[PDB]
Amino acid sequence: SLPRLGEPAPAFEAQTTFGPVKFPDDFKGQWVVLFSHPADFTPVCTTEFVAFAKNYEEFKKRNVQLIGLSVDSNFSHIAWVMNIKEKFGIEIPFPIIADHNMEVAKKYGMIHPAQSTTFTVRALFVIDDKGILRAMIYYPLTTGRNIREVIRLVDALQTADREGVATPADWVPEPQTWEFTEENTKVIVPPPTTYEDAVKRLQEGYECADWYICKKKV
Amino acid sequence: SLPRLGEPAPAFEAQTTFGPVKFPDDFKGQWVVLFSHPADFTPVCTTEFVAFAKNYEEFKKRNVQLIGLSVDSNFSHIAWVMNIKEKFGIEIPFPIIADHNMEVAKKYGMIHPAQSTTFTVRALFVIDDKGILRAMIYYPLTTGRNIREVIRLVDALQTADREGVATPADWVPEPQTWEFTEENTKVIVPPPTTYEDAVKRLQEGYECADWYICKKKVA
Amino acid sequence: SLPRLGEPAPAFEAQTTFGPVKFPDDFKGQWVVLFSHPADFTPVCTTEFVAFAKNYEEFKKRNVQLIGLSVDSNFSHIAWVMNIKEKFGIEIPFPIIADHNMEVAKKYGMIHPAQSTTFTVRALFVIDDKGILRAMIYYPLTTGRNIREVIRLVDALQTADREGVATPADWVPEPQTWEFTEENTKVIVPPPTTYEDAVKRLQEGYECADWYICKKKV
Amino acid sequence: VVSLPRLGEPAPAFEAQTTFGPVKFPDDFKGQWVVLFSHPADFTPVCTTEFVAFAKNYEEFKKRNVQLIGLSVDSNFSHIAWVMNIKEKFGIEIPFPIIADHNMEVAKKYGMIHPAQSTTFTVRALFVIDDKGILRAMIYYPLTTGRNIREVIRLVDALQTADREGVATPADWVPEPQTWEFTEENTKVIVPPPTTYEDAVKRLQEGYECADWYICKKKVA
Amino acid sequence: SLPRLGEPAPAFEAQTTFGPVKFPDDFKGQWVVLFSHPADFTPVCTTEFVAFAKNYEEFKKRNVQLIGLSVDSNFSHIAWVMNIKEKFGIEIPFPIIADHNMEVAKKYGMIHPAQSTTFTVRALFVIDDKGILRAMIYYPLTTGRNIREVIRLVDALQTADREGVATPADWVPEPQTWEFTEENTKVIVPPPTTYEDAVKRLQEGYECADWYICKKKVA
Amino acid sequence: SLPRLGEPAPAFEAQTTFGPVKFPDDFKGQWVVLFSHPADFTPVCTTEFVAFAKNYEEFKKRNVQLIGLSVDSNFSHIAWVMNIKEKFGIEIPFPIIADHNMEVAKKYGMIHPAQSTTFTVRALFVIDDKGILRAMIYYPLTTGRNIREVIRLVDALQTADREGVATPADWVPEPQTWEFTEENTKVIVPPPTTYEDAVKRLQEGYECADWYICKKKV
Amino acid sequence: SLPRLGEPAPAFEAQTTFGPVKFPDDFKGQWVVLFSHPADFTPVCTTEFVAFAKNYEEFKKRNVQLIGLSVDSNFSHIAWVMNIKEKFGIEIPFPIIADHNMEVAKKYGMIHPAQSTTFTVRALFVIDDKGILRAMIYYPLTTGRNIREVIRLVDALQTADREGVATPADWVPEPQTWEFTEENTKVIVPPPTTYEDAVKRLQEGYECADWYICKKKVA
Amino acid sequence: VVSLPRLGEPAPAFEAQTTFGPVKFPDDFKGQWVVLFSHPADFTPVCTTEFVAFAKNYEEFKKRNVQLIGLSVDSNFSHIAWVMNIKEKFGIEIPFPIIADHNMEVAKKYGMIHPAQSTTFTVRALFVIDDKGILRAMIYYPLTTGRNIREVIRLVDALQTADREGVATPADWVPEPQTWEFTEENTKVIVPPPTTYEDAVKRLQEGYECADWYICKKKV
Amino acid sequence: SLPRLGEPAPAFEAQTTFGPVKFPDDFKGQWVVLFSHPADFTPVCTTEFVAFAKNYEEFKKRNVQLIGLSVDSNFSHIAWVMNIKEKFGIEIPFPIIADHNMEVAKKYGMIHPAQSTTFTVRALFVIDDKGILRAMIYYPLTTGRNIREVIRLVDALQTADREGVATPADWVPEPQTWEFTEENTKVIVPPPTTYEDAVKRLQEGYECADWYICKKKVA
Repeated sequence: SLPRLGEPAPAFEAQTTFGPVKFPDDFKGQWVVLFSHPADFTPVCTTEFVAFAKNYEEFKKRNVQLIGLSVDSNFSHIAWVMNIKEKFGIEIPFPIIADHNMEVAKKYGMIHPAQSTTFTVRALFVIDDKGILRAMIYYPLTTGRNIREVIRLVDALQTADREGVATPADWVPEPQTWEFTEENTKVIVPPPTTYEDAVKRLQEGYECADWYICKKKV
Repeated sequence: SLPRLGEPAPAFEAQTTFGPVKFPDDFKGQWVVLFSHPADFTPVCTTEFVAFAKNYEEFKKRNVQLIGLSVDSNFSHIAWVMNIKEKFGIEIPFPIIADHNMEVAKKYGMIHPAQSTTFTVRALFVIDDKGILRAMIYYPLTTGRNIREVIRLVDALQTADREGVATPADWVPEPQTWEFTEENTKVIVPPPTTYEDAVKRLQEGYECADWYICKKKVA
Repeated sequence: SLPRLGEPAPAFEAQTTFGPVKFPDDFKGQWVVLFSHPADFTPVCTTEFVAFAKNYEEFKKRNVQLIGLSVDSNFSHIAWVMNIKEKFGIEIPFPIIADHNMEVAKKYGMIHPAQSTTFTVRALFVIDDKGILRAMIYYPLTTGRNIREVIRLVDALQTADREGVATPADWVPEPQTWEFTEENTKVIVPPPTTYEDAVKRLQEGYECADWYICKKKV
Repeated sequence: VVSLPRLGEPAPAFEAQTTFGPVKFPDDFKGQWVVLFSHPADFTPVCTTEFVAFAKNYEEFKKRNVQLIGLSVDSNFSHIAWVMNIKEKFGIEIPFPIIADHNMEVAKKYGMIHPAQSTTFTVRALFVIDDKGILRAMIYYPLTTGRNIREVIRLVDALQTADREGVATPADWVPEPQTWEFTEENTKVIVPPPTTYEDAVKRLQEGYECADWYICKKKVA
Repeated sequence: SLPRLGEPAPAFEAQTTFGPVKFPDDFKGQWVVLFSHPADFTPVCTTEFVAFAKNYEEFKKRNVQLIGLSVDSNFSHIAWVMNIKEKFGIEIPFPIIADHNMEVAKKYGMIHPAQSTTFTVRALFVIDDKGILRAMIYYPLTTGRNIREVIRLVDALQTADREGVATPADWVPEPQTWEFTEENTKVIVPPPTTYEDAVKRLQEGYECADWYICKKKVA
Repeated sequence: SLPRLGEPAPAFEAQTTFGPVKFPDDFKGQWVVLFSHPADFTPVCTTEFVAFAKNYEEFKKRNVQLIGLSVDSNFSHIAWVMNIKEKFGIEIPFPIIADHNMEVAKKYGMIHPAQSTTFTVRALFVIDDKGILRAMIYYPLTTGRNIREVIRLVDALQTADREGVATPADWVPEPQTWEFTEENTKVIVPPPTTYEDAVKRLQEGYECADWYICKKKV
Repeated sequence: SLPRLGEPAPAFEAQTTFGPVKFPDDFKGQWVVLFSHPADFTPVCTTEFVAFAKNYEEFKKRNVQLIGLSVDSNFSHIAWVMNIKEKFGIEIPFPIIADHNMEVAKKYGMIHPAQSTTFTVRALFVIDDKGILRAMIYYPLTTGRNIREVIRLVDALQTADREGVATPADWVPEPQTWEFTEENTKVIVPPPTTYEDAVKRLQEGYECADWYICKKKVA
Repeated sequence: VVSLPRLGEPAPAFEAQTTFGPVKFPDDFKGQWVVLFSHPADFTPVCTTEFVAFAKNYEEFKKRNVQLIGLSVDSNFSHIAWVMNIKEKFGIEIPFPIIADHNMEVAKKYGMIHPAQSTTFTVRALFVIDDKGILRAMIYYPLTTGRNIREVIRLVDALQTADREGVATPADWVPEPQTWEFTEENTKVIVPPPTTYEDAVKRLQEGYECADWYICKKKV
Repeated sequence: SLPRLGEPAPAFEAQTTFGPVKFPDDFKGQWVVLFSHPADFTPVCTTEFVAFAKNYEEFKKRNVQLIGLSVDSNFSHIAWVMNIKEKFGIEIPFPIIADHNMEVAKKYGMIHPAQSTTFTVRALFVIDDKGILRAMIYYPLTTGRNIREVIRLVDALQTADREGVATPADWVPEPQTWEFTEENTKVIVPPPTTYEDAVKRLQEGYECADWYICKKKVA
């Protein structure tokens, strides 16, 4: 079903890479960006986690707790975070929910069967300091999210609350430039789904940080 | 429910690290050892996978297809197989089922809620070349299995079928000795459950091949 | 149905060769290996009872109470224990439940109708000192169990509880050797099912301790 | 349940394993009279004395075209072991089949389970069935009390004479004058069998006349 | 249904040749042999009543109350006892229940429709001094009972209770001989069912004490 | 329920002292006087059977088939007829139904529970040559019937049919006198209900033809 | 339904030629002969009423209250009693119930539809001094009753109660003779059913006291 | 129920016994007008005066093609006895049939039973039914109150005139000028009839003008 | 359903040409003649209202309150009374109920659908001083009522109550003659049902007091 804007975010308790969480009660007084990703050790997800990690202080100074979610186990989460540290030198600084039985995913409408009957889509929810769902995004499995738009959305909602205003199309709090570089143009090869293919993938001439994350340009 | 001995093993189609499988149709004419493990990147499971892999030729010459299973995705499975290869020098030579939605696990009674509502226990099923369930074991999350007993069980079942006999307690096909060394006495530290604990775990002085698999001896 | 690992072992009261038992109330503070056998006066079962009996001190020193079970009467049980003492020189030192109406067997999933609608399979259950089911095995009618693996399983479970550890594949508490001899290679002739065949069986040239237990090599 | 089998109607049909192989009852014994009887448990003492008495009278039943067949809830392997035991301890080989009614299905069809007697064992039920498979007469004795084998023979004679001659038979009828002798040996009573292994070991040390742990006799002062 | 061994004998109130009875309450403290017979003025029945009457002291010294039962009226019962006294010189010394509407018969499983939808079979029940049903037999309409086996059964049950023992096959309390004479070989002609046949029956060459009880011998 | 005047008499098949009967198939073309009596070997009943037997030719010349009925067996019936022949010198010339299970009695409303739950009352039914119930009487256990009134009733019903007339109160076909003698004033001692009382009854000084039929005067 | 012998007679309240009655409350301590007749102004009924009236003292000396019943109104009843007095010289000395809506008749099973759906049959009930139904008869519309047998029945019932005895077949309290004369042999012509036929009936040469009561003799 | 019979609809059909034989109603009277009326009880006085008045006017109804027919819950044998009584006591022979409706089946169809009047007798109902079997008019008088026979005749004239000429008739309409005379005899009232035989005997000694025990007259 | 003689007349509250009425409570101690008429401005009805009005004193001296009723409105009632006064010189002296929704008409069985589904028939009810319904008549739409018979009926009912007597056929309290003159022989032309027909009716040569009431004589 459809999570409802302006109502308390669906409550849950779950294991995370930071320990157990009571959501959103454990984050009262903080804004929360809750997002989901289909699967540990898949490539778009890795680029999104790295981008969120690189922007962690941008969220922290906005009183935003980032928290990810997939249907993977907490042990797979830790392994993936370890892998990201090994292959990219970046340590994920925010918790990831282990939603094994899809109980949280279903509360948030994150399972779209034509996309996948087993993985979440790329859902993202902005939740305010009172636990109220404020905004949401549902991107498909193919398509990585825009992390700066998440920051802008948080800025827009916090400004609206603080000042009693609305924000127009394309609003930002101060003049700014979003640079997208040559690196932002590289596309992702869909990851291998067999071990034999994963071994072959590393020999196909792509730019691969690991078997599951290979880039090229279009 | 309890899967029933002497009845066809519950049929299923599943995704695996070797591609899709239609069970047991794809394995007619082969014996099958189907076993489950709670989670990729956990230590008892890793020691079991290495032991099965090292014993892969023992099963192959007995016309046994090994097939593992957990509720993890194939992407976790592949990463885990890569990790074991780097840390232990063995390439897992048998498929692992990605039973994402626990549909196969429930058909086999592999989910025991007091053990885990999300992970399978350490279940193992010996299935004959006709797809019939012949024997089964359910060990808990704490306790690694005895791979040589799985081989003995297969031998006993194959000998019973081939010769029209039964096999007594402690039966083996020829005299033999199962040696357990000092290496087999090391116990496993329960794996870390937070990333912070996983980083600290590697600094605690245990015998660790990776953050999730640290061993020690009892004193 | 499937007994549940980690939950209290299904409770029952039963008659045994040692008198009535209330399970698991009578065994609080002791580990219990409850196992079933299809039928008194059948050969695989006899070899297993002898093996358990020979290892009785191994179980006792581990605070384990052994307890057998079949659907036979207590009078059949006593006759069988008397027969084993006479033919093999060993006195069964542990109780056998007479589960005539299959009430306990069904609570433990011991009846697999394609194996037999009248006899239990070779089920075995490890139960801890608080009555919790810890592990279980289901072997078919053809196939005797591995008694040393039952002891190892007990050791691994007790070490796990005592030390707060897990045990790897093929774990033992100290280096050791399980020797299997030429005697362990003899197979069992399926027992006769008519009195005439039982009389003829003793004249067929096998190695027979009694009409129902004849061995040969393959 | 506990339903009474009906006299004059076909004996309740069943298929079962026996010490002689599988039986389809009563179809396999069509054209023969049948004495179907039950006993609570293999390796119990009154039962042994009854099986010995039936075995000793096997030719009396055979000459009357009577198939004896026993029944208990014990397995066929217990049955064979018990027949082996009787042969060794008494020198008598049981010459008729014993049904293994593992799950009490036959016992319930014949009203043989009386819960105040036992919820697990049959009582001492006995059924005379004619050559057309019709139930003709039946007896239900309790666990304590062995049956009278000569009265079973007399009952068969009386029913066969009734059928052959179109007559009824009076009280105490016999086909020819005869004397049923009961000797001093027939006065010995049975000590209730031990029900634990320890008690069975102790029972053999109590000074009785015991052919085996489960069958000890004495006289009543 | 089948009366249950080891349970209280089914209770009832009825008229008898000795007056009204509340069963088994009126005979508590005595053992009871309750038996049924299909019909007054029929021949096997007469021979059984005479045999029980002759053995009345054997039952009395064992604290046993004999009581018969049929679906005939009490007036038919008294008439039949009078007839037995007139024709045989024997006075029936125990009561006969008048179970006019088959209510008691049904409680004891005495009606077997393939035998008769109107008459009881030859049922007999041994009931102890506590009112518990101990043993029972069901003989068909053709076949008279064995009175000495009833006595032996009582002895065996009383000995079991008194001594805490079981009794073997063919047990007796003391050595003894049961003689069956030439007189015991006479068979019974099925009784006539019409008045004309009853008159003719007396001219057919049998040994008839009355129209309904004719004997002969067979080869 | 009350059998209905003017309607076919309830049909039945029954055993009798003359063999099986099918009512009304066997009696088409004959009038039928069906009557019941509570019990063989009881005194009022005996006096009634003797009176009907003595009047048998009166019924026969009127094309009337007499048929009695009680819930007693045919063996009791025959014994009672034999007894009546010996004590009174008359052979019952009409059949007696053995209505063992009260099925006919209930069809005819012959069971009145306050009188007896096991015996019929003194019911009598006149049935014509077409099987139609024409008249009925129900007397209690105490009170013998009037046999000449039964004959008168038949005459009146047959005259009505033959002549197309009705018959007045006290009608007879020709002048006549019903004599009742000193013998008709003797009353009946209620029969003994125990064997002991029956033996004593024969010693009490009444006018007794047998234990069950003793008379006196008032 | 058939009223039950030995049970209280069905209670009712009704209008009669003597005034209202409550049955059996009004007749406690008296015996009651309740009888019904199909219709006022019909001939058998008239002969029965005259016969009962002539025997009124015989009933009174036996503590018996006679009470008749038909479905006719009290006005028809009174007119009929007037007619009987003029034609036969007897005044009906007992009450007649006006059972307009057949409520009493139905309680007593007096309506037999094949006889009449509107008239009672010739039912008669003897009821004792405690209100208990003791005996009953049902004669058809064609056939007048026997009044002396009603008296004999009352005597037999009262003697049974008084003496604790039964009465045999054909019992009377003292020797006596029931005389039936030439007058008792005349039959009744079925009454006319139209006014025109009633006028013609009086001209047909029968022995007629009135249009509805004409007698003749047979052949 | 009970129902009001409905004006303008077929008169409720029935078959019944009458003093003239069986009738199938209103079927046997098709082509004739019918005056069906009920009376509580044979051998009661108001009813007798009404039957005499109808009998005396029988020719007036006959010439208007009207069949008179009475009805009560009394038996046909009571009916015949009552007509015989009227002939003996008054010299008048009832010339029309009387229905014997013992089981009130017809009475119920016509709403003739009013339990507060009587649960056993009909009231004084009267129904005019035309030659097509259609119910045209009805009146219900109580047990106390005899009917007006000339008003029944006038009602018949009015209905037949309406049908024949296609007109309506005003209040108090008659087909030709006429005079209805009521005499001194018409002023005598009726003593309610005795209901016990003893009272019926005593009634004849009370000094009234009694043609019979049930019909005694006096003046007010 | 038929209103019940001998019971309270169905109660109602209604508007009338004299104001609201509570029926029959407002007439306690008075007799009531309640009558209905199909429709204001129709001819038979007019003749009946004039006849009742002319006889109003006859009713008053008998303690009788006349009250009419139709389904027409009170404004149509008042208009019709005005019309009657203008065309006939008579003032209606009793109330007319306006029973617009037929509620009273249905309580009194005044709606006979084959006569009219919208108008009452010519019903009339005599109700005594206790509100008890005593007598009733139902005449059809074609046929005017007889006003003197209504008075005679009241006299007969009041005399019955006062004297404890019944009144015979054709009873009157004193000798008298009801004269019907030539004027009583004129019949009524059925009234026009369209405005056009009403205009044309006045040109047909009849004796018309108004468009709706035209009289003639018939041969």
